[PDB]
Amino acid sequence: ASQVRQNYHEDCEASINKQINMELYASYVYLSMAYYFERDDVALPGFAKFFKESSDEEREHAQTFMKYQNKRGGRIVLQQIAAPSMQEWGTGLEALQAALDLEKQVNQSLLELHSTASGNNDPHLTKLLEDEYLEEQVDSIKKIGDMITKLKRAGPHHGLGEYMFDKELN
Amino acid sequence: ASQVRQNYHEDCEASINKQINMELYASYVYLSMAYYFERDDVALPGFAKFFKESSDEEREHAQTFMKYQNKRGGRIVLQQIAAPSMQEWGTGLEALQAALDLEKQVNQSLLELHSTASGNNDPHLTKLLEDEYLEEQVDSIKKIGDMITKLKRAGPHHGLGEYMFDKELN
Amino acid sequence: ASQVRQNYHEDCEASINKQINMELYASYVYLSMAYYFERDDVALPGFAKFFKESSDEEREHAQTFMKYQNKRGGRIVLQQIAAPSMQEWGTGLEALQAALDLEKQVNQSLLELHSTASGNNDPHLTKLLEDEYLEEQVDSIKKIGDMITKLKRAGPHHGLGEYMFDKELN
Amino acid sequence: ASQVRQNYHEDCEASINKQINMELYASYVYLSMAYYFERDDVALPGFAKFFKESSDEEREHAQTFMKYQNKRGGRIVLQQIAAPSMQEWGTGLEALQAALDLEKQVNQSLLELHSTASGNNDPHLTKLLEDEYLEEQVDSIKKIGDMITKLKRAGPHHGLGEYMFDKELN
Ligand SMILES: [Fe+3]
Ligand SMILES: [Fe+3]
Ligand SMILES: [Fe+3]
Ligand SMILES: [Fe+3]
Ligand code: NI
Ligand code: NI
Ligand code: NI
Ligand code: NI
Repeated sequence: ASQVRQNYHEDCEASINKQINMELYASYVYLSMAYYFERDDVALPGFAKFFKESSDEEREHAQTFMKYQNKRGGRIVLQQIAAPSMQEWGTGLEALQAALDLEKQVNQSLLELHSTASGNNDPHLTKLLEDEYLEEQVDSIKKIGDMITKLKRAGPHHGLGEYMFDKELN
Repeated sequence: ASQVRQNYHEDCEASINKQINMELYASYVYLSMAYYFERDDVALPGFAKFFKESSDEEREHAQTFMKYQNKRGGRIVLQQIAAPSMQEWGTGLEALQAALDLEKQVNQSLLELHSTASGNNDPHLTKLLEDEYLEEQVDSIKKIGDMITKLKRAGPHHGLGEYMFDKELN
Repeated sequence: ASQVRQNYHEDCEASINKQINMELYASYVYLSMAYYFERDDVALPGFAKFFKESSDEEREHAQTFMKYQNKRGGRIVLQQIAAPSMQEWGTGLEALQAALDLEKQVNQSLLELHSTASGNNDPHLTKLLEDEYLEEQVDSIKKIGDMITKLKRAGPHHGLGEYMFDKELN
Repeated sequence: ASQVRQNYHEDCEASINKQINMELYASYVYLSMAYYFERDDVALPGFAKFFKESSDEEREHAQTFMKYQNKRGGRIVLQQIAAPSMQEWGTGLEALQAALDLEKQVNQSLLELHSTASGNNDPHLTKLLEDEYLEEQVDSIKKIGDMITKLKRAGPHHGLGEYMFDKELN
């Protein structure tokens, strides 16, 4: 085994590899949304910028797990990254609602990761998940929830409301 | 009695203690409104900021009466602060209308304080009430009145008008 | 339920609402002490400044729980804030000893909050309590303990010792 | 009569002339105290500085009434300034207690001036007394009261307490 490995269970190492793929996939989904909103027949530059940032952050999130894997002495195994579930995302509200549910799906995965780490008495992994992932995930879900509510107030259907709300995201 | 006390009637000292509690209560009401508007299903950041500032100011107003009480040689007596009348405040217009009526209720109390001070020939207390409270109260009522009118013009019902008007408060 | 709510148990949401009230109450107690020490017949400006800062911090502590409640999708319920247990606090030592016991009462409540969060497998809430409350609480108790010891050394009874020790707090 | 005089009653003009003399007298008393505390066998430089400032302020207070007299069209009449009641003032506490009672004697005179102005429907004179005299007088009495309390705590009798308290006034 690795000269550095200590108190690092095989199940946590495997779950990290799965979470790496999930972060890469979320990054890919947000990249799809980002350039969907730059289409000449969608033209929502604020939504495009918002999802491009989210795509970059999820790719950073995946790399933090990869660095973590190496730091604990595990071995990174990369799988294929699935095509995004959709290729057209509808209106801003429908993309936000899809993002909201993706984020809660990732949050579920992270809490199950924490349960695995807690069950194998790995306080270093539980600290990583609390400090770097579960905190950011709850804030993202709250931010998206706020945005959904604001967009519903401004007018969620392809109209002046969506046009004005898009400026708030720029 | 206090070595500093002079021309300070027991009725004014008692009315100040009542006004302290009323200011603390108004502060609590505005704190309730402030974090009501930060709910993921309300998401009016401008209203939230407006009421958070008002909550801070009313707590400052209470402390100015407490300093005043001590300066005149009276004794501060603190009572319980009642729960806010409501826990959900509806739309922006309904919160502003509730704030407008709270502010005029506080103004009434202050004018009655002035009548007590004037009836006991306390020009120092009448000067405090005119310079530090009655001036600020009239300006607050005018500001809130302006806002109510502006929000009714922009569209008071959970729509684009309320969304845009909220940006003016940010 | 809230679009953002996830892994947030009803018992934690209710305990947070109770802790909000306790923080508001501690803030009120420290406000009472603060302006007690600005009385013309007490005149301990250092103690007054120390308790005024503590009052501000406890009000900030309550707002962090309110933001937290909203972030997790719970609903803030505000109750009345009880009058402070006393209206006169004696000497500096007696106020510090009262503060010490209030702080350990709040610490007990927070550790029980952590037990509730830990029993419902809420690592996000346990992280909040460890990072933002239990750390600050232990440091506050140590600081107050140091001060009590220093004041007993300098001379705790209404004398030169209390007068000099008060300058250290300014 | 004066080309500028308007709504200025003879009783207010006469009472202002009396208050001018009282301010000049208080200034003289504080000058006596100031150089009493610079005696080689008293040597309280902090008390000396405190009373020298108070002497300067009371002389400024007298000149503000003189400017006021001229502004309203009255005529300044200056009387003799009595010798200070004492020539030796004892300890710091005894000088502060004498100052406290002089300040409340001046405050009484000012409130009676306000009653004269209010009885003759002179809102300009009542504004002067509230804004420039009654406000400063209450703050001075509170400050002196605080100092008396602090000096009694530190030790009012010719000892280390008075020596240390004197440094706070420097
Ligand atoms: Fe992520
Ligand atoms: Fe107010
Ligand atoms: Fe706290
Ligand atoms: Fe004066
Ligand atoms: Ni639609
Ligand atoms: Ni409506
Ligand atoms: Ni004692
Ligand atoms: Ni003596």
